[PDB]
Amino acid sequence: NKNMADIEAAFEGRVGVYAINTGSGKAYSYRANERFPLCSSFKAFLAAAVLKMDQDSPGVLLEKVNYHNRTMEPHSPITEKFQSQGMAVGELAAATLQYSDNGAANLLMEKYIKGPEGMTQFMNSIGDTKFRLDRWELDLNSAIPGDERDTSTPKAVAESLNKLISNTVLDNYHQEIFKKWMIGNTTGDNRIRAAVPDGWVVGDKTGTCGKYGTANDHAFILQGNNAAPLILSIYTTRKGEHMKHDDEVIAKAARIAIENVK
Repeated sequence: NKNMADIEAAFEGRVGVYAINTGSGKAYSYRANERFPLCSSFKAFLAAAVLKMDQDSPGVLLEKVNYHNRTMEPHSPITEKFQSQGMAVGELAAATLQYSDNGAANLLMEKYIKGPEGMTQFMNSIGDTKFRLDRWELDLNSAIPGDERDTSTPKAVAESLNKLISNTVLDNYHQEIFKKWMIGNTTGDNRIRAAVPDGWVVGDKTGTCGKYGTANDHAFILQGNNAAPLILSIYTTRKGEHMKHDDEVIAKAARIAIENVK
């Protein structure tokens, strides 16, 4: 435990890790049941909730969403690009996951998921008793120490991710699309992915609150030959509002987690 304690101390903050090898059951926990801010990491689950709506009602993914006159949230690279002609629901889901698109997240929670409460209800529906989304983008990023709004735990995030890819509420078709989106995420190259051996396929979703040095990443990792996935979930925060987060801390934590469950 010396490695992770030393990393956390030098980070001058809190590091939470949960990892599990879903083939062997070997797990690793470091502050795994403590709460940390979600930041954008909920957007992976939002995309999964949208997939579930489509599984219940085939064709939802292909519905057009029009938002011509909308004031676009900061950091909406995809939804801003396509505002003129709208976007399909599935395109919004891919964009909110793979580019952390804020407009796409709020559009999906305005028109399909029924707000942060609906997002929380989806997570409750898969047995996650820790997840809570309370606010919209970008207010949910305030990351105020001690505030449990818009938080979960590393373990709950890991367990819920595993449920979405192990035949619980998503069928094979919808799991395959979810996995494709995660594998195609564009924002995680310097976090969990930086610790993963060449050839192992990684799907992940990051979060970066921009306050209190708060950042995170969660992922499935496929060692190959259809081995059961490793699940990694890494959350961080710091005491001072203007402290920076540290991608290298998340990558170092990931290396230790992988070593301890592989």
